[PDB]
Amino acid sequence: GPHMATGQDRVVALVDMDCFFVQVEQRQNPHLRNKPCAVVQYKSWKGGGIIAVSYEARAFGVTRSMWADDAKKLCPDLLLAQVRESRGKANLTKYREASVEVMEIMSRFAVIERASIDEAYVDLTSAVQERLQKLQGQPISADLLPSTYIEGLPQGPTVQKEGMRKQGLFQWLDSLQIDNLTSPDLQLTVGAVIVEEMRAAIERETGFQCSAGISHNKVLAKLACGLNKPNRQTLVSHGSVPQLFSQMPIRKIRSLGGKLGASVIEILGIEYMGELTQFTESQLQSHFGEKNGSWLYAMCRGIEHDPVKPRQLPKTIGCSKNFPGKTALATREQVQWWLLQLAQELEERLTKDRNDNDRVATQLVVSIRVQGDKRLSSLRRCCALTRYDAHKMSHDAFTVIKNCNTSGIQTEWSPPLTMLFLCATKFSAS
DNA sequence: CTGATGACGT
DNA sequence: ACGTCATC
Ligand SMILES: Nc1nc2c(ncn2[C@H]2C[C@H](O)[C@@H](COP(=O)(O)NP(=O)(O)OP(=O)(O)O)O2)c(=O)[nH]1
Ligand SMILES: [Mg+2]
Ligand SMILES: [Mg+2]
Repeated sequence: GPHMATGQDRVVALVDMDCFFVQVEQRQNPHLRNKPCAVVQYKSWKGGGIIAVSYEARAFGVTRSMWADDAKKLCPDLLLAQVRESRGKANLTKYREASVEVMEIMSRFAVIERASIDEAYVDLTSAVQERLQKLQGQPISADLLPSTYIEGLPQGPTVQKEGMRKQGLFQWLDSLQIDNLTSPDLQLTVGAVIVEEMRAAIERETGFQCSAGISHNKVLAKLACGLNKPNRQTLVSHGSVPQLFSQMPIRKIRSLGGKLGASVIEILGIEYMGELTQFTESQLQSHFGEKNGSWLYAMCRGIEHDPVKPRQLPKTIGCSKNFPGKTALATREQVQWWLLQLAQELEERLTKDRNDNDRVATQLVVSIRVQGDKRLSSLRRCCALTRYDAHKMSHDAFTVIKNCNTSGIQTEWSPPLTMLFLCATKFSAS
């Protein structure tokens, strides 16, 4: 009771851009605004692979990982923007630069951890303490929270979603003001106020909309964010967790969407995150290991300690291209030409990285997939990255993987390559 | 027919 | 160092 930690020590947000690559293209081309729209890579094969979908288009059933030709069957009026292609491959530069615009705005409010091209965690604990003292015991107006949902409310003794959002918010606030909630609840609420301000700054200064989750840790904040997309933010309190997790499929929690989550379901014979509370920490550790068992024991109670890392920039700079089926690379000259294309993009991005960020990569990682191998990576090899030179980098990459070629002929490559990947890593101050 | 990231185990 | 998982 009195000594049991509840994981309510921090206020953490996760801000994620709505259909990000789509918004980037809609900003640039107003003809695409407020329309069923998707972003695709390439065009010749099946119209290209969709990687981002506007909410108007999702209503037609259009999704990520769908071929545009198939999407067009669901949504005949679907508008498409294609990712820039340079040196024969997809080039994501425009989106990476748009990301930087957003991350820089977020960094004005608090320490952020860049978690992907379009989202970042924010530790608002300090900022919340600051705002609380400034407030002097003022109540918090619903007006300060115009886009916030409180997960789990309204409850207890209007048929439109905004009415529901407001009713839940009023119940939450009415309980704060009357002292029926906790200090952590107040801290989350102020966190949500700050997140409203951050999301407003982002939209004013970039044109992009985002959603956000506000809770006590990264996992709950990430889960909260997805609850009311697009263009809304969600507060998940410690108190909301039991009901939230009681029907929450295990795969929905970050990190349990793959093999581990499937083993939890199969071994334990359960379906929902809440059902995990019925196992001792030792039981969970027995099945899933010491680290995972401890994590699961705490997580199913809404508790998680992973810190928001102070990291605004990516740790790695990489590029890759797949060569599936017939297109797989079967000659040495082919392998070298494509390694050069990758190396040149890499050099451009690295040179720019060095000027912007005062650091240099010191390691080059080379990864390939061989034809007939199910694995994402067949082989990974590294060498020193001592110079930002595309020809040297491509030559070095070839040197590290050339032993893989089992073909007898000098000029031929077997088994054929279905993937090439170059990644610059191990950055040092410059 | 995708192109990335970051984390962890050994 | 190298392989694998997770996310999308
Ligand atoms: N190259 C590549 N880019 C991708 C892929 N998947 C996603 N992206 C890119 C395109 C995405 O726009 C972006 C951000 O990823 P999310 O946040 O996961 N999806 P979004 O922001 O689109 O919608 P939502 O409102 O649902 O958050 O990353 C992929 O498989 N390949
Ligand atoms: Mg997003
Ligand atoms: Mg995202």
